[PDB]
Amino acid sequence: FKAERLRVNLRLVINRLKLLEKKKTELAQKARKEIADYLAAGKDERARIRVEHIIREDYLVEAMEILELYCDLLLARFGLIQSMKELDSGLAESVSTLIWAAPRLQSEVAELKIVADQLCAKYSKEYGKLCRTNQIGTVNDRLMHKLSVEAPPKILVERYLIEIAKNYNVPYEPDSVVMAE
Amino acid sequence: FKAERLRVNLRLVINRLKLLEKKKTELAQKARKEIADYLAAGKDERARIRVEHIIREDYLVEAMEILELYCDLLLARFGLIQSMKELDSGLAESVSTLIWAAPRLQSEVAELKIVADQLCAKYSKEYGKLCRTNQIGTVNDRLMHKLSVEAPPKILVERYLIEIAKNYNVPYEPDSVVMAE
Repeated sequence: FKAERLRVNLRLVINRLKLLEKKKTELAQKARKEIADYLAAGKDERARIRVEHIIREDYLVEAMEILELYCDLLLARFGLIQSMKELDSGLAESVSTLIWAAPRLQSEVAELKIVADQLCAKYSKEYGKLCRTNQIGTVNDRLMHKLSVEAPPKILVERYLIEIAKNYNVPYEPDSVVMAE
Repeated sequence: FKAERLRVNLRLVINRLKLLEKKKTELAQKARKEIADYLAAGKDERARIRVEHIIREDYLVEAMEILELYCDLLLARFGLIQSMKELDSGLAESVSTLIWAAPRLQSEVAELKIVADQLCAKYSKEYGKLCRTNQIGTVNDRLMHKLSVEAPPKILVERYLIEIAKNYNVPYEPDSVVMAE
């Protein structure tokens, strides 16, 4: 385990997350316009897939915001990392989430895997790849939900479509079966 | 939706309606003289068509007067448009009629279509081209009658011919079938 390596990788992860959330917000605007165009036509069951894409990306942007927050938290309390040998309570959440989410966002942010390494190679109490996955039952549940790979609720998709239609001056008749239940 | 655009288009519509009603009154005088000349001869069933033209134009001039009134009303209560988000009762009639009559008089007055746009793009409660046509059941009935595209009543045509003949010193024998029923 190297400390300065972890510091540099944390700063890089922060910068990368900033860039990614910016450009993802922009792409989300453009793809929302695309969904509005799709709704202009009679194609409806396809706009639901497109808006699934959109809300997945939005969950992802929120999760990246949370991860940037946690990385900056670790970077603000780095000396408290170097001094102690076991992490305190103030850093349990950050370390846990940054180790749990690394394989999730490993493709988007590469440096995050190095951060996970330095945070797994520094600890031995329930640590190590195997024990690091075993002791991952203390991560932020909200971030787990944002990065949860699951079909979003249908009613949520209908609400997303209703709002986009209402904004882009396009008519849309929600599926009452899901819109009312 | 742009406010100053709506203001300017309303002023332009007012001016255009003034010019149009003036010149239409003049043309109506001249065409009434033409109908008198037609009645001087034995041609009668043709003077009825000409006077149909005339009374259509007169309905149109009255409708343009009403529309000028409503545009000026909106222009006098423009701040009340900008402040609220939903139109009040004092402006329901003006907005409704100016949205309903725009496609009717779109050829005569072009700016009226822009006014209709700004008044449809500002509202969402039963608004939008489709919902704007659906919620058009609150317009001034009188203006609807003036701009009603229908064969005028025959007795009314006979009365118009009787008056024109009596004024231009020409004999005319009304159709008793319609003149008495």
